[PDB]
Amino acid sequence: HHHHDLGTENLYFQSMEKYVRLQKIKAILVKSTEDGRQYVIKEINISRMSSKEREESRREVAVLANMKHPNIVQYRESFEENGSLYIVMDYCEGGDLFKRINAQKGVLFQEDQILDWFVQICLALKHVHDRKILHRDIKSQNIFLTKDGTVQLGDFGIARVLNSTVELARACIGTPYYLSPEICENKPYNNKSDIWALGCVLYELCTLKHAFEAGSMKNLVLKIISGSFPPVSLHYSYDLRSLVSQLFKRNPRDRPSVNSILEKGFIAKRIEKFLSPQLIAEEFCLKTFSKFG
Ligand SMILES: [Cl-]
Ligand SMILES: [Cl-]
Ligand SMILES: [Cl-]
Ligand SMILES: [Cl-]
Repeated sequence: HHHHDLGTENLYFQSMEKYVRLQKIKAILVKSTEDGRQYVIKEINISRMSSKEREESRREVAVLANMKHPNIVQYRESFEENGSLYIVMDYCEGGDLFKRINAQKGVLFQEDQILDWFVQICLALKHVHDRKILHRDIKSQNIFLTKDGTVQLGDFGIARVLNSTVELARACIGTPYYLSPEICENKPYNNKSDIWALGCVLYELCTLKHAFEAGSMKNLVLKIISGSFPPVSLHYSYDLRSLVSQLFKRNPRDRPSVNSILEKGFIAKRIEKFLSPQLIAEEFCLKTFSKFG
């Protein structure tokens, strides 16, 4: 300490467990030196964050760390060292829904299979949205299958608030296919922007393709705003086709809430396959949250 700051590196840990890097997949597949079990670690740089970016990152990790649901990838722990934050998540051995969709090689899924997966995604999102939390990454690449076939929404991507410009930017660089009309017009990100993205995923499960595609980023934006997409096979029920259309309403407030999706009979009847009576009572009836504290 003789300057023109030593001791300002963040050190945080909760356990002695050590992880060996296996492969990049800012995500790394690792193996525990304790018992060889595999996990995914997401590395986030912290040293070059402003004071505000750090307080928000902290608040996001705390939310990640407290999320527990059978259809959300289980957080294990986090640690900080060497100017980075590392978040340790369970590894879903079945891989992501994006690969599962391509594995079909054009063979449409059975409607029962679609809806059994979809209900699980909805249960996950209900849990997140009930707490007034957004999820910036409802995408097939971020929904996974466990070894026993359970669908899990990736925990990474939950957010306490989102900037419409930043999300638009992230999309022009990463994946643009889940952009909602409002984000395309630089209007505020909201819970129904998540519902749009959920719709894109359902559409992918119904058709094996993205709903909105175009030869340029600027024209993809215009096609999303127009709300015009190739219809789902009429082989699927009117209930399912009807839902798809509701999820792609242009005005966010015209899209159904996730509660509203789950109360639809053809979906409601499946919930008991995935939640116990106690969790159903807690999730749907008893535990209430509000934008008032
Ligand atoms: Cl199938
Ligand atoms: Cl995750
Ligand atoms: Cl609206
Ligand atoms: Cl909602």
